Amino acid sequence: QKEMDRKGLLGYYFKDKDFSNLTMFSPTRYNTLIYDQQTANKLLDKKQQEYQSIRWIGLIQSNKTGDFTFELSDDECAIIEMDGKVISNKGKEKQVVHLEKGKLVPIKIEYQLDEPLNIDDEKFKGFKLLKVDNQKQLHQVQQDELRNPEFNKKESQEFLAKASKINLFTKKIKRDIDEGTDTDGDSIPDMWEENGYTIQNRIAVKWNDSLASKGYTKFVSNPLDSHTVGDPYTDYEKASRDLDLSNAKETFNPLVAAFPSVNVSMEKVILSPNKNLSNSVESHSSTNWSYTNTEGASVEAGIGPKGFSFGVSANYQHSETVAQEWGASIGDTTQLNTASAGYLNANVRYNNVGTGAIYDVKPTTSFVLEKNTIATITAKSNSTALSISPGESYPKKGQNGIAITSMDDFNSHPITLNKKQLDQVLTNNPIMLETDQTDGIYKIKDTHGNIVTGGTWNGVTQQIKAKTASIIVDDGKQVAEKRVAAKDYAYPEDKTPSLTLKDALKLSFPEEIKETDGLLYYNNKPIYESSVMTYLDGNTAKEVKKQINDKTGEFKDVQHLYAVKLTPKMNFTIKVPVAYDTAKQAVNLGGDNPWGAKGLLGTWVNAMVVDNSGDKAYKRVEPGYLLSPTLEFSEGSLDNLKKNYSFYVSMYVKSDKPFTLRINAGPYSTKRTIEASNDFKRVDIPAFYIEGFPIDTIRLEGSDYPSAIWWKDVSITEVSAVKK
Ligand SMILES: [Ca+2]
Ligand SMILES: [Ca+2]
Ligand SMILES: [Ca+2]
Repeated sequence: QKEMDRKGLLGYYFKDKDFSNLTMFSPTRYNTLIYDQQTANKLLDKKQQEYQSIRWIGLIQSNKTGDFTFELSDDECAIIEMDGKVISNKGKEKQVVHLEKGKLVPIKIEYQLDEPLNIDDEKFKGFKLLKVDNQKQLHQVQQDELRNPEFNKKESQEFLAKASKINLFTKKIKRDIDEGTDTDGDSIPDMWEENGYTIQNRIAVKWNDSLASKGYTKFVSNPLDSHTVGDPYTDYEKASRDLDLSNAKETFNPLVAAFPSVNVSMEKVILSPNKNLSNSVESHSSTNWSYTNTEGASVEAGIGPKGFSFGVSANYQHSETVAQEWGASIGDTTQLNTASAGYLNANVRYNNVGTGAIYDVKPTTSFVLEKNTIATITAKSNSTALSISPGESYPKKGQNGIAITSMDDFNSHPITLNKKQLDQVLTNNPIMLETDQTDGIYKIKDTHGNIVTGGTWNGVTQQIKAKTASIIVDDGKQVAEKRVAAKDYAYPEDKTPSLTLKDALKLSFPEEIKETDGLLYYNNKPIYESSVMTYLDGNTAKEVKKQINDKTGEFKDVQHLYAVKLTPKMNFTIKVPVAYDTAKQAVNLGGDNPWGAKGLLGTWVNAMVVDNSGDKAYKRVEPGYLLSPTLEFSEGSLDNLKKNYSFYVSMYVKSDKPFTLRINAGPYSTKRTIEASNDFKRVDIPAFYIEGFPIDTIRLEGSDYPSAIWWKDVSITEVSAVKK
């Protein structure tokens, strides 16, 4: 789309004579009182661009100090209000107004026609605003003399809201909401915000299904709030893209907040017994973005009739908190294992894992090991403040991180660890990095349309949190956090549009998430509910169970986690699978009498895939005696599993008798007794990959003959590094 200035006025073009049925609104194009026809003609057939009333609204400044009267080119049907005063009324009652050069004052111009006029009529193209000086010398008011309303100012919202409820001709306040009313003064009529609108090159129209095929986005927003998600930008500034285009493109939707999230990660982590770092041990270190949300979580299962499950953290934290895990040593640890102190060095990297651009920030970071602070980065290490775009890092990806020993807080020294602490790091107790971003700023537009600093992110963080739910997606390589519009269903005057968790994933990940055959994929990997492991806080767990358990009211059709209607301060962490097996991509071995099934992870011995009218699942083979289905992992199928890591192996299962689910990894094997179910239910079993003890098989060991076992949607998701 065009990057447009805030010059000219904002034009409202109505079908009816009484400013009640708005057809389109747009800023006015250079030295005219009309709009861009190339864009308008794509949004609305030329034949429907015929209007019986027009309002132009915004600000005027004179290019010279003086005493002026005003007129429209067709003056007998125009009324002009300036600074709340009627200064011309159908060509009569002209007031002389003193205007100081460069001083913007509110202006509202209204025009009524006795029959509809097409925008392409001579008269429409001819409309101008004229300024008459003390000599009765006539001047067209120039584009640089005009500005749009200052959308983010309360006084401008009051001016727009008032203009939507009355007009200068009849002077009778509207008794009820119509298709012109703009209660919150964000420029977009209440009924458009509820029922749908689109904007292209700052031309806004009501939604029509003919706009879907042309690829336009249907926006909805809260008609009672100029900032539906509480971020620095109005609903209109977001939908119109009239904001810092460094913000992520998902934020050009009123229902997705612009919100930075700055964290710090560590790379090239070493330990030495020597202060000078000679004879350092290197590491297979890992960053665990969502550690506190997963490690030690409790699993709640058997949720609703579809029997889904989720994890619950007692220590839920957002994406500014990161865990650093040593992973494993590289090199001779003989010396380090006898030492009374160790010395840690690393490179650090700042990551903006949110959707909002942040400028001039000097983040503070604590480094905490088993509740003890071992280091702090203060403003002192970033005398040159940072500016980081969403999804980017400083230093940028492909550049080395910053050595801790080079940063001013560290005085050219590594991090000292006492003997106990050195053992804690080597045994995969995490170093927690918690980062704060309280001086970082965002950019806005001032009354003349200039880019200025708008304020600190700290100043908008409360309102964003109060109006949104948080979604964190962690694929074990990077993390991303989104804040999306949420609704309090207990408060009917909260007119925020309803959004599900699935709808929110689609809106907030426009590049990474696609929907294929009704299921979401994240960078071509599964992110559908049966494939992922989702972690909640206690509040969110209670809210989800309430919606599932409601069979009759607002939530009667909520039966799955991804169908949950978002409520304020809900928190979700989604772990994307590192391996998965779907019966939809499996083939039977043995032709007419199958004995096994080959899928994405390997061969299920003593299983076959069954198609029931398009619905595929695995079933245990039934030759007349008990067998145990056994997944023989193929060479390479578990190459994505981190060493010295814990996981969940999850699947949906149904059996008429109990069975034992076994993960064989030698001395690190796990097992669970699974109760009989009438319906598929999700089961989640912990699994361990300890270096030297690969995961060899999954086995479903039955109890009882005769019986049946069916399963589908096997997934493996990361938890965290295994403590030694
Ligand atoms: Ca509005
Ligand atoms: Ca609004
Ligand atoms: Ca329900």
